[PDB]
Amino acid sequence: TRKTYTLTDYLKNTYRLKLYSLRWISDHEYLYKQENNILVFNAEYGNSSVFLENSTFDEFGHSINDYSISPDGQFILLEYNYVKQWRHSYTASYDIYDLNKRQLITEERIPNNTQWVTWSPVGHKLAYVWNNDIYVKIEPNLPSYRITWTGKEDIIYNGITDWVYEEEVFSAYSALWWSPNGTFLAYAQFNDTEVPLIEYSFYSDESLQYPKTVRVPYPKAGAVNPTVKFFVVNTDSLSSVTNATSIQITAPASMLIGDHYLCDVTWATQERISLQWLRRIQNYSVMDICDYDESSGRWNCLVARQHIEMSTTGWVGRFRPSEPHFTLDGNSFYKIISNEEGYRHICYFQIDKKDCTFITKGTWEVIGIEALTSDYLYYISNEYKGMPGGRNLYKIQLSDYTKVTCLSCELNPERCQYYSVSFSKEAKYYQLRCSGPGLPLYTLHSSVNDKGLRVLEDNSALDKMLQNVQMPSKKLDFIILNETKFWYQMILPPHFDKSKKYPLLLDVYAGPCSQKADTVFRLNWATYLASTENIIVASFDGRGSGYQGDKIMHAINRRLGTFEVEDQIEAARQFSKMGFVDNKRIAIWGWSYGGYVTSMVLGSGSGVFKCGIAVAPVSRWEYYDSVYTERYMGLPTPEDNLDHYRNSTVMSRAENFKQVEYLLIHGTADDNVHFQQSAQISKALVDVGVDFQAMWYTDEDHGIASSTAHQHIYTHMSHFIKQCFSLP
Amino acid sequence: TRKTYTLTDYLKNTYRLKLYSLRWISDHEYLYKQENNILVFNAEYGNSSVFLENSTFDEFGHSINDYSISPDGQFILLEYNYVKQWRHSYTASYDIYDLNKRQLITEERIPNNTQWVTWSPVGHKLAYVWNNDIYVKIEPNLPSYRITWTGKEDIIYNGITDWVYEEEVFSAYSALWWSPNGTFLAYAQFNDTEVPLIEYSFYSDESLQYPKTVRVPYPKAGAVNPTVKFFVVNTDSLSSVTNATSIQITAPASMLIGDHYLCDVTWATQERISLQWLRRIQNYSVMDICDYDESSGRWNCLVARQHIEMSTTGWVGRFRPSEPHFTLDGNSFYKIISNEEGYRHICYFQIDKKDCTFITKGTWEVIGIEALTSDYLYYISNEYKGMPGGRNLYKIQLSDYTKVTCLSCELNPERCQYYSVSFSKEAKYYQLRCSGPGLPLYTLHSSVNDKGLRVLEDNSALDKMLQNVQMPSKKLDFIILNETKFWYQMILPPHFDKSKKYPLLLDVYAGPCSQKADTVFRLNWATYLASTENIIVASFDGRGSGYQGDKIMHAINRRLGTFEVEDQIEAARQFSKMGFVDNKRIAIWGWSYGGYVTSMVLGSGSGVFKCGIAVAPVSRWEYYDSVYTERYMGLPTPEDNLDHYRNSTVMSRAENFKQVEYLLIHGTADDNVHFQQSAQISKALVDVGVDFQAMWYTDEDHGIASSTAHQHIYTHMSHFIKQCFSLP
Ligand SMILES: *[C@@H]1O[C@H](CO)[C@@H](O[C@@H]2O[C@H](CO)[C@@H](O)[C@H](O)[C@H]2NC(C)=O)[C@H](O)[C@H]1NC(C)=O
Ligand SMILES: *[C@@H]1O[C@H](CO)[C@@H](O[C@@H]2O[C@H](CO)[C@@H](O)[C@H](O)[C@H]2NC(C)=O)[C@H](O)[C@H]1NC(C)=O
Ligand SMILES: *[C@@H]1O[C@H](CO)[C@@H](O[C@@H]2O[C@H](CO)[C@@H](O)[C@H](O)[C@H]2NC(C)=O)[C@H](O)[C@H]1NC(C)=O
Ligand SMILES: *[C@@H]1O[C@H](CO)[C@@H](O[C@@H]2O[C@H](CO)[C@@H](O)[C@H](O)[C@H]2NC(C)=O)[C@H](O)[C@H]1NC(C)=O
Ligand SMILES: *[C@@H]1O[C@H](CO)[C@@H](O[C@@H]2O[C@H](CO)[C@@H](O)[C@H](O)[C@H]2NC(C)=O)[C@H](O)[C@H]1NC(C)=O
Ligand SMILES: *[C@@H]1O[C@H](CO)[C@@H](O[C@@H]2O[C@H](CO)[C@@H](O)[C@H](O)[C@H]2NC(C)=O)[C@H](O)[C@H]1NC(C)=O
Ligand SMILES: *[C@@H]1O[C@H](CO)[C@@H](O[C@@H]2O[C@H](CO)[C@@H](O)[C@H](O)[C@H]2NC(C)=O)[C@H](O)[C@H]1NC(C)=O
Ligand SMILES: *[C@@H]1O[C@H](CO)[C@@H](O[C@H]2O[C@H](CO)[C@@H](O)[C@H](O)[C@H]2NC(C)=O)[C@H](O)[C@H]1NC(C)=O
Ligand SMILES: *[C@@H]1O[C@H](CO)[C@@H](O[C@H]2O[C@H](CO)[C@@H](O)[C@H](O)[C@H]2NC(C)=O)[C@H](O)[C@H]1NC(C)=O
Ligand SMILES: N[C@H]1Cn2c(nc3cnccc32)C[C@@H]1c1cc(F)c(F)cc1F
Ligand SMILES: N[C@H]1Cn2c(nc3cnccc32)C[C@@H]1c1cc(F)c(F)cc1F
Ligand SMILES: *[C@@H]1O[C@H](CO)[C@@H](O)[C@H](O)[C@H]1NC(C)=O
Ligand SMILES: *[C@@H]1O[C@H](CO)[C@@H](O)[C@H](O)[C@H]1NC(C)=O
Ligand SMILES: *[C@@H]1O[C@H](CO)[C@@H](O)[C@H](O)[C@H]1NC(C)=O
Ligand SMILES: *[C@H]1O[C@H](CO)[C@@H](O)[C@H](O)[C@H]1NC(C)=O
Ligand code: NA
Repeated sequence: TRKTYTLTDYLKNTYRLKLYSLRWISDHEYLYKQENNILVFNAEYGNSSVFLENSTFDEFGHSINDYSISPDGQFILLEYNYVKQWRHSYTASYDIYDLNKRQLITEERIPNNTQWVTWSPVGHKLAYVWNNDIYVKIEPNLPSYRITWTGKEDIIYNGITDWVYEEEVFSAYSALWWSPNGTFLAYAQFNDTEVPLIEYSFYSDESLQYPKTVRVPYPKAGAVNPTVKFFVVNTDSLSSVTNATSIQITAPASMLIGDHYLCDVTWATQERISLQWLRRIQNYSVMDICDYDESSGRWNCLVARQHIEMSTTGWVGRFRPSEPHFTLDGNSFYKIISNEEGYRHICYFQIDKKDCTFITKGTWEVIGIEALTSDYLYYISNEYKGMPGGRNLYKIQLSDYTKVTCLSCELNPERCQYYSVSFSKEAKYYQLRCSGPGLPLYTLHSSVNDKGLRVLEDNSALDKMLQNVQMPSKKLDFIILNETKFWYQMILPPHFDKSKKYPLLLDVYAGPCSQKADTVFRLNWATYLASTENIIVASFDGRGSGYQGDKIMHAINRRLGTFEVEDQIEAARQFSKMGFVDNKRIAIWGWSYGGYVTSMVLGSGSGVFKCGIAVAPVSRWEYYDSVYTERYMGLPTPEDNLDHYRNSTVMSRAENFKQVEYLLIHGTADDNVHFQQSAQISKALVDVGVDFQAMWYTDEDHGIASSTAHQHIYTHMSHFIKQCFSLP
Repeated sequence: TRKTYTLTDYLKNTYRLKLYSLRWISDHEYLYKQENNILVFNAEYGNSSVFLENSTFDEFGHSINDYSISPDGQFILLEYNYVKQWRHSYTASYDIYDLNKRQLITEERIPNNTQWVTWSPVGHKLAYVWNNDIYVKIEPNLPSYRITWTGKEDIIYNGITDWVYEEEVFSAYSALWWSPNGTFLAYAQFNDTEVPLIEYSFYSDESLQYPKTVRVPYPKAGAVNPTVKFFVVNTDSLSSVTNATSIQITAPASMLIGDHYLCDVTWATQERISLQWLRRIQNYSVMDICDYDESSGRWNCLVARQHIEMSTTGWVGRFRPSEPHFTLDGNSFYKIISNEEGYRHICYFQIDKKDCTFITKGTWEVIGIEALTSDYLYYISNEYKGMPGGRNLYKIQLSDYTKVTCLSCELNPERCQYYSVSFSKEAKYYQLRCSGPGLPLYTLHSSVNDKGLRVLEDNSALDKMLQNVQMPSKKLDFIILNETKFWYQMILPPHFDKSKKYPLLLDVYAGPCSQKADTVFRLNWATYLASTENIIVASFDGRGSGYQGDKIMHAINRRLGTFEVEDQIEAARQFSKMGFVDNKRIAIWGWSYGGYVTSMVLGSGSGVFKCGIAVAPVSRWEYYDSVYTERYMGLPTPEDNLDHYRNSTVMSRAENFKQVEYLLIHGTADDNVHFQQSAQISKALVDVGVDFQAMWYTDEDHGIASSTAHQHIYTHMSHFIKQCFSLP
């Protein structure tokens, strides 16, 4: 009798997915790490050489966290002393190694505690941020040029984002953008002077006698937001003038009338940059397209080139307005936008014409534009088989939009329904990454004839291992509610018997534009629960969920904590109707937005769920950050949406928790969903005399991701679910 | 069949103990609040009159928290807008009502947010502290004289204590001391300039968008302490034109050489004050006796009148050097000190002689000196029947120390073995308060022939109610360890059957000088556990416990977390061998110091305990306050006691928790034992992969005493214990 997939299997990673992470360094070569060597591969033929021997930095004296080769291949940037900050931010030390001289550079070193560093896109210039100011090095061994003097910790951020811009706008710490050949350096400056601070304790190692108070500028909903300015400096002038001028590009008048955000920066040509701005009320966005004026040294944005993007039903974009993809001449661009039927499709714009032309259409959506050549646009969508949870690569002929080829659909239709892609520098080659429903499969292809060159990684090692394991299966299907298809997945125990009644765990996220029903292969907690504990683990994408049109996505506009919550309850009712679910043993759990929905469900009075677990939940929208929250909720003012902000809190449902078993879990150093949010849930439950289970994680953040804390939380939750389901 | 004492009975106070809280106002009369009316009683005859009608303040407009009648009976101070601070500190608003003219004083009112107020001991002067400064009013309707001008929040404290002096030295917020007839006002001034601050979050009501950070000057072990100065002001020579002159009395040279504390202030006569100072290494204390010089207006403390009190085996005093009790002329005094056998007895001192004479002796201790006349000294001791956990009132004939009379031992030997006492102004009368083993009993007596005048309150109402309840019993007894007796108590289930096996919960405190085995009648959580759940609740007084001599008490000197922890394990081991204890079901619990011991016991690897609960535990001594911790531990420096500080932590025992069920509980707003302490425990257990149960209480402090949190904690703990013991 084959073993099952156990909790220790999951926690110890005994069954490991192999990846194939390559780095394109040109149109036909990529870098690959094998046995701590860096190998260079020829894409066409598959032959390789040692780029950098594993032993090169044995006497470096530091463990190297990561590396970055300069575009011209002359230098390598070595990252060490890595210290994580938020989701994307960190600080580190850096050395530069001269590849031709086979020597480490010892003069004019990048300082310690550097916040961000990037090569220019061509050559070997560097820009870096240190103590919140921008510096540029033209040559790796030569003195830096200081670009800004206003940097001030927690106050003025030059070339890097503050907390909210990092998390909600740019999904990145970096706020600088080199022009295509590296002449210009564009950057944003954030001013957080009047932004309130979140403060929480950090306990550190037990040696620390007094806890530290962490203080972060963080605008909660309706609070004072950071302000932003945008600048461009000519780096080619740096060695000729004592103090090169950063030229400001100001937001349009339609943005300056009130609070606003900078939400996109994309260079079009060597002398043309596009910027998108978003009103604090996030249903109106403006793109400016700005040209360098050689005679004046200024940047001018013609109103004839300004593009408006607005929504009447919701916010703009999935999580932000989409990025433009410019044709080589910079005179036109492609952008994903919601069409008249509410489906996101590719629109083609001339820079000085306001009406665009849709080049794709249908009741499905484009997920991303991946590459653009003179003859073809390459994009990912969920068109194939009308499955919103599948992903395939397509190629559209620019001279003939009727000519659309699916590049991945039929490669291995049984094994592979969810692709992402990695193109070489001028799209001569592409790596396809299949992530399910079978084992991930990595392959290489030539763009010239769309032929498969070779399999890079097929996970045959893991396949072999898993043959000895009673693995669960996955069902992906839909139910019809109010004449609309809503998709669900079930992780089903091995030897699933439809004539039996199984306990069911509803695994919930359900945030706006979320997707929890898909074709991705996962080895996770659900695998164990199904394989070992014979629990069905289900997920459902109801109103508010993504990739299915605006009618579904915008259904929760200004009304978080309503339809997406009800639809999870209704999903559980529907799963009972299916006949293989023990109605006495239905649980629900979720993390983050999923913790909020879980708590709302457990507090609803539905009687459907026996028990549930919320991990790091939102409990009240006024506690969460402005950019994310206001996107869906508008402002917490009597004139806008305060009534709904107050009506959608977990705390107001406290009395209903008498009907359920609840486990509430939060990390004490969560900078994102503050521990405050669960502190207020627990206090409300205490106040109405409701017993529940609790667990804090000392010094853990929103990920609760440290090795020991990760193992501890899943161990704790497993005991809780098993007790609830009367499982020995 | 009759009901049991249930968890709801404990939580809703179904069975209430009656008290008789009186306030002596003279040698012959006392005040007693009855039906919200203040009555005055004649002690000799027990007749009364209405002193102040309940309805006098019907239109007052505020809920009155408390009252204080001036010593001359002419005024009543009305306390309202009460806002708690720490254990003893609070602020309030005050009004004064003139009892003769039947009117509120509206002129020159005491300000809002007053920190401390006190009548002079004679007449009706007032001293109050507001915004950290001292003010005096000679008449309730006249303007105040500002005494000090240096008061500064969290920095300079005039006439009030800082956090550590409040909690650890004076057990009071007040640092003001009127002379016996009100001529002089003595006060201390604390300076916390370089004391580090503990910082923690306070979440407040749900409406508060950003948590507040509370910051309290709090010296952890080894940290910079507050400094202190002492002053005396003449309140009879205050002027409206000139600022008051305060006369400083400086500490002796033997204190000024390093860190020290002011630990006692006791007026001897109208012109003589005593102070005791304590070294930061709390085994050396010095009393100065200081006399007013009418010609210089200075206070001189003759060196011939200095009294040194030191310890070679531990610290000085039970929790601080004891208070002196001066004779009428103030030329001599009585003080409890540890004799050559290490038992605390009354010593008689002449103000200018070095040697004192012990007037009591034996293998038992004096608990307190209660009254002094020219003929008798009245004291409480545990001499009777050699029971260290019993308390009785004695008088000793000052002309013949062989003549000692027990005044309470034989009044009701079965019901009453634990007394406290309240004497009238010149000891003409005394109220005895019996608190166990039977129901509390309040009686009034006259000193001249020790007549038992009358019964004030016999709790006969409660007795009648309890007849219909299956109440537990209490066994008080001893075990021998190493030729020494150590006392324990057991709360035994109703109808206790010594041929049955009961589960046993060990209820622990075990701090230095603690006593958990006594003759006191209590209605508490243990009553419920025994009465309803049939659990034996045991407590044991081992090494380090009080009231049994320094051999026992000082056994843990410089070594907290050693013998007192081992002795609890040994007691349980012994209990576990008794015929009526189920050795498979032994649990341990404690709060505060008891939570530390519980945690150290559970991390000991003993195997004796199935489960335990730690509430607000200390986890590492370097996290607790200086005055308490260093008293027992010295300084956490390599040259002193750092090594023992480092190996007496809960965290180092984390691995040993693998074979026990542990519930760890802590209030997030604990200003005393910081949440930090439990935060470091949880992290240690996570780090070794030990599962446990946790509960935080949002915004609760060391008491976890709000009505809702108190009910919630005891409900949660009851579930945990019942689960542990397999109880339905
Ligand atoms: C992969 O092999 C190719 C072709 O064999 C290498 O490219 C050149 O090969 C020819 C002879 O076949 C010679 O001119 C040189 O030896 C090679 N020049 C280069 C580019 O170094 C190529 O080197 C191989 N690629 C890798 C990354 O190992
Ligand atoms: C960041 O924004 C703040 C405003 O919040 C600017 O601070 C003000 O500067 C002016 C001078 O121009 C002063 O008169 C005000 O007193 C300041 N106000 C506040 C609230 O501090 C600040 O100059 C901005 N910094 C940068 C570099 O843009
Ligand atoms: C380089 O030029 C910038 C921009 O003119 C200078 O920044 C100004 O510095 C002065 C005085 O130090 C301030 O009053 C201005 O508010 C600053 N403006 C900006 C945009 O930051 C900078 O000081 C110059 N650096 C050098 C070396 O001269
Ligand atoms: C990168 O692009 C920039 C901007 O177009 C080039 O700089 C210009 O070069 C032209 C010559 O063709 C001159 O007319 C201008 O004076 C330059 N403009 C600026 C703003 O400096 C630059 O030469 C390009 N770099 C490379 C390596 O090709
Ligand atoms: C204590 O506080 C109250 C309220 O602030 C004071 O009451 C006065 O009367 C009303 C509200 O009851 C306010 O408008 C006034 O500002 C208050 N003060 C004045 C000027 O009379 C009260 O005075 C305060 N008590 C003292 C002694 O300061
Ligand atoms: C309380 O005691 C003080 C101090 O002994 C008394 O003040 C003294 O009174 C006598 C007059 O009888 C004067 O000769 C002294 O000069 C006073 N001394 C000081 C220090 O002021 C005071 O009279 C007593 N008051 C009461 C209420 O009995
Ligand atoms: C008060 O206690 C201290 C600490 O126990 C005693 O001072 C010395 O402490 C150091 C280590 O901290 C040791 O090296 C010495 O052995 C201690 N002194 C002795 C006993 O010689 C100090 O002696 C105590 N004071 C009194 C009055 O007994
Ligand atoms: C208790 O009883 C005595 C009488 O036995 C009360 O009477 C004394 O005081 C009264 C007013 O203060 C006078 O009216 C009496 O004349 C006086 N009697 C004597 C001679 O002592 C006394 O007040 C009573 N006490 C109380 C508090 O009511
Ligand atoms: C309270 O104590 C502080 C010392 O902690 C006193 O300040 C002194 O120490 C300062 C450094 O903090 C020195 O700069 C000064 O010499 C000294 N005094 C001054 C001017 O601050 C402080 O005076 C004390 N306050 C009172 C009222 O006694
Ligand atoms: N802060 C948000 C940022 N975010 C999220 N999805 C994204 C997709 N793309 C960009 C930013 C994105 C959820 C994420 C997020 C949402 C929450 F509601 C929450 F409680 C905690 C979170 F981390
Ligand atoms: N801070 C201490 C003050 N204290 C204690 N007993 C006393 C007796 N007399 C004066 C102060 C006294 C225990 C008390 C105390 C001791 C502790 F170890 C603890 F963790 C928490 C506490 F509150
Ligand atoms: C980084 O820090 C270390 C330790 O302080 C130091 O030796 C080294 O010189 C630093 N590097 C730079 C570039 O300053
Ligand atoms: C943006 O949203 C607000 C609130 O729903 C609305 O009043 C306004 O008309 C919207 N603007 C656009 C461009 O639709
Ligand atoms: C009293 O002292 C304070 C503080 O030093 C001062 O401001 C005030 O003017 C003084 N008053 C008189 C009457 O001297
Ligand atoms: C260098 O990498 C590893 C040591 O980290 C070693 O196993 C490997 O054999 C080396 N590379 C080569 C030349 O294969
Ligand atoms: Na009597």
